[PDB]
Amino acid sequence: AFRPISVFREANEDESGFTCCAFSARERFLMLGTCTGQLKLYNVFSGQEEASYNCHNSAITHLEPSRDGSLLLTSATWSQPLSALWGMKSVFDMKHSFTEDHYVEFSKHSQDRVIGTKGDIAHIYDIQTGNKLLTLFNPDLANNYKRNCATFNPTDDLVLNDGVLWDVRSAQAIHKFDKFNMNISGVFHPNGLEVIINTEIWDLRTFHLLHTVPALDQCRVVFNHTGTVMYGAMLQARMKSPFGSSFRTFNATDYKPIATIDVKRNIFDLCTDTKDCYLAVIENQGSMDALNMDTVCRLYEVG
Ligand SMILES: Cn1cc(-c2[nH]cc(C(=O)N[C@@H](CC(N)=O)c3ccc(F)c(Cl)c3)c2-c2ccc(Cl)cc2F)cn1
Repeated sequence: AFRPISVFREANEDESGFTCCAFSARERFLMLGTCTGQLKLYNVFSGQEEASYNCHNSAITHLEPSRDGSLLLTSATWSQPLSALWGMKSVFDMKHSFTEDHYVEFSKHSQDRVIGTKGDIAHIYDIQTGNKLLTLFNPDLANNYKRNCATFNPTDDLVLNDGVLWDVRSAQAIHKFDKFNMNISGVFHPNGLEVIINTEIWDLRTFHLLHTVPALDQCRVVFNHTGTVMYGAMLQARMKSPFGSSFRTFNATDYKPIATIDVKRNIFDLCTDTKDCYLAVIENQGSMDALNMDTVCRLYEVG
């Protein structure tokens, strides 16, 4: 049972503009991006704003803090640069930018690289220099997914871009996964053994199709930190809500559905705390069908 614990909004704004979230390295504090390009730090229990920083001149779509608390990735809608890396030690400052990448992620084991996505193209950057180390795109193997998002595997040896598996060291495509949908390009399971591409679950070693999970169709997915639960929310077909009003949970060990939660409001983002005690969900109290952006963050205790 996802038990509500707290609710809060962007303080003292006529219309609340939270768009995305991630827990900080400090217990009790959530980082939220906003539709005017700010980063906010909030106490999730009191609902009070602690700090605000200026990141972009357009809506933040997504953000990701490094596990060590030293760095932050942000992505925006229209800005130049589209994505950026921020230092959060001593002073909040821009370390590097990624001008044309509309989505960025850290590498997973050692967080020394950033992978950015531009359409069906992946770009790998060094955190220290900001230099682009690699561009990954093979015209012969492209799936041309419409909502592609390039990603590292748990040990940072492989990248999945546009449904193509790349060996990062050789910068060579080693396998193209067959196309079953127009949009979703896929993620690695944290177990290191499986690739989840829309409804298809592939074995990474043999490239065999292991399972079909129809309820994952058109979903973005995130796992809890401990890798026991997978959350999926279906994309929707100024910033409109990326998701509909529902999310689904699955057992990460066997892909069996656990719960389907309809929050009856469009969802902008979802995350868990580092101890996987809580779920924070950004939900629009209004609707952009009426051009009303007025989001809240809802905090739930996971059952
Ligand atoms: C205007 N705009 C908003 C987005 C966006 N916002 C949140 C996104 C996003 O992907 N959020 C992740 C979690 C995370 N923070 O990584 C998520 C995963 C499972 C879910 F059930 C839910 Cl509700 C969200 C995303 C998102 C959606 C699609 C893609 Cl391909 C990439 C994204 F980052 C993107 N554009």
